[PDB]
Amino acid sequence: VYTASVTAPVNIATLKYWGKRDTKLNLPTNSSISVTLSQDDLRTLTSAATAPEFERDTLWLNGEPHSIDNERTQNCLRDLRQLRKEMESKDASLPTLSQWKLHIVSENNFPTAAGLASSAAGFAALVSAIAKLYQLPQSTSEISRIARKGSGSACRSLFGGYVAWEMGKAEDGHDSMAVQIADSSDWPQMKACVLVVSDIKKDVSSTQGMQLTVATSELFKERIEHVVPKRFEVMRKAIVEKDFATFAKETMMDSNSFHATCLDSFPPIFYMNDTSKRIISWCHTINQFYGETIVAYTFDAGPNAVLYYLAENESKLFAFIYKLFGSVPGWDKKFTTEQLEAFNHQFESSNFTARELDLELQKDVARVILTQVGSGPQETNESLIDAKTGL
Amino acid sequence: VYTASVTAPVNIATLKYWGKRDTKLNLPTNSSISVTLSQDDLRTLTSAATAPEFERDTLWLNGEPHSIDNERTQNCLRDLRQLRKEMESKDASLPTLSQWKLHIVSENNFPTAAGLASSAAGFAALVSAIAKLYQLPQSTSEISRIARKGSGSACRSLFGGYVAWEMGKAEDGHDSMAVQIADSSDWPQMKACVLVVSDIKKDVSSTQGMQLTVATSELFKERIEHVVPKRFEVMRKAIVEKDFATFAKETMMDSNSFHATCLDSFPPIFYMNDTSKRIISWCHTINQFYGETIVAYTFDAGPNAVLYYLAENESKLFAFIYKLFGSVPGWDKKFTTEQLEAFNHQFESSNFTARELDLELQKDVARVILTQVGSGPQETNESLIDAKTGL
Repeated sequence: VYTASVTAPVNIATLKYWGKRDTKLNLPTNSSISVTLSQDDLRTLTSAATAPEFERDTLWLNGEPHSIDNERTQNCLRDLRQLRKEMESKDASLPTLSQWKLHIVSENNFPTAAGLASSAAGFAALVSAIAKLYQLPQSTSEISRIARKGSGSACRSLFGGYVAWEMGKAEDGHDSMAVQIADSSDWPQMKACVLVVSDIKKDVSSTQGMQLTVATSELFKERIEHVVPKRFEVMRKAIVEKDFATFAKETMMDSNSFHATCLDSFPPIFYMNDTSKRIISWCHTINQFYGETIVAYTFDAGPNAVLYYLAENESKLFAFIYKLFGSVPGWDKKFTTEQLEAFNHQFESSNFTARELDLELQKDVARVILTQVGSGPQETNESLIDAKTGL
Repeated sequence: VYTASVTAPVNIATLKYWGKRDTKLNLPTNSSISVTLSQDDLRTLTSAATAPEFERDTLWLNGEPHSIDNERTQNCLRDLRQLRKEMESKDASLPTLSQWKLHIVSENNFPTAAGLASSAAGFAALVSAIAKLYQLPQSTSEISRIARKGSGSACRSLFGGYVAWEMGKAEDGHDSMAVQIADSSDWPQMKACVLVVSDIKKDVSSTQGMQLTVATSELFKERIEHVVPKRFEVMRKAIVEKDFATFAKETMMDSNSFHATCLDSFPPIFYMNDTSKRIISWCHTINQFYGETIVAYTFDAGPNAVLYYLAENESKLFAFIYKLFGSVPGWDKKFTTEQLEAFNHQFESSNFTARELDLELQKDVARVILTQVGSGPQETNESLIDAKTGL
């Protein structure tokens, strides 16, 4: 009974992936860049086990088989098994892992309401657990291609730090893979604050939504042909140079560009709501107050706001943010009562007069998720499977 | 004491004017198309008087002079006076109207909260009253150029029915003028329903807003170069052919395109709110229910919704609209208690199950303005000036 467990992180895109040019190979219309979030805060734990003939690939909450609990993945698994076969077919001293069925047990701690690509994360973790179990030799980038075909943006979750999903120029997509722009150590100070907005209406899924934008948004043409390719270079540069001002401006403009193409689809696609829009308003108010860009917002396919900032400006940012959402839960995790009061005091003792605090905004915000840039998939000794049987 | 009075209408654009390529001559980045609304419902009444030396161009609520109660207009007035001079300089039998100062009295009945280009309307009426007073010979289209320099889209208010503002290819803008695509008689059945949404926040003015979009929206480039020129032809065609389905789809898509470029500006510009978005949602719900396009929404620089529909489908549309906003004022003007009940009954007796009525939507809607396509500037015997003195 061979086993392997891993923890994988979620990532929030700053240069958005939205639209596929090939739905079979999961090839995108443009490249995307994302920031990997710490697994000390958010993570998926996936244990994979395989042994002499217990049978037929299974999942577990204690039950369910493998086919449509995906079903596009069995193909990716066979891809992995084939790579493992390539191996043993070069050494009879190695077990026939590739011929045995898999036992998979996964779980995460992602707060329900939050967005967080739970599927992308799940697929990356699954692909990592398996790549470990089979002790595959190929690079993470080559392996990411399998995560891509499996569930697209999951490919970016195989790296820590700042990750790019290069769109690729080939029809077979051997060059559409994830590549690391810089690891978390090349820019440790990046922090993130997720504001979970009470999504009081059901939004269009990313899957259907993006296909509708590809098929109907005329402005979308300009986004993939001119806007993204250009922003990709500017953002990658901003990152290698640790230039927050540029990183932030490009991140806010691309969030708005993505939603703009949503609005330009037909029927129009709305993800942000009046709360989302008020949060954006305050961000600009906050940067204007300090005379410099200390915060950057970005929105995915929903109303939740992700605010990126540098650790050094945390107190300057939270003087507003905590004053605006001091009642929402999620703060007492990273801050003590005293630290939080320090925030209140900094606001109270500031010469801020530009606008009045909105005490209502807080009622449409359910949670605050504080975290920061982090590393990639991490093998662990923790496990959800009995090394003896297979839980 | 020579006098002349006119009534001019407002118009709602279906192909949006947003962005100037020349701020001095008021030349646009793209052409625009609008539908002129009946003056039996909405109108501006402007009386112009001029006589032997009473002095210095004035306005009146009983007071104010002329310069910055505009001030870009004195230049347009001199343009008119010059054309009038061209005249008399060909006949000494004609009075020296062009040398005497003007007395202007204007007023309208546009409900406060509603959007309705109150300035565009006002300038068109002023330009008409004056063109009448001077009994100018030039075509309405040539005269519209003066309305354009005066206040841009005001040029489209000089025609009734379906009006185009051709962008022009000349730097002096002698070809950037208003042209009628079809008069109200070429398609009498077009009706409009304005839903005044409680604008509970102050929005960016059209002036500043569009300059910000021109200067910062990258998707805006695709809108003026490819999107509008193409939609202009398709919409003009739809109109000459009385093709509502195409007219409606193009009108909804261009409303969304315009706002999409607003969202793509930086900082982002938000005009529509969650109410605007819910109204749009119901429109699609309503067209889907009937299997055909019976309603088209469009939004200007604010959250108010303009719903275009054909008279023949009024009962089919209002079965929903009146059921959704039966408490809002504005209905008892065009409908009797019985007619309104007929609407309720049609909904109640329909097999509509797709969604549940939203009884909350109504609280964010302040008024309903019912009207229809109408004619252009109309000279009248009504007047706000004493033909003897000059009120």
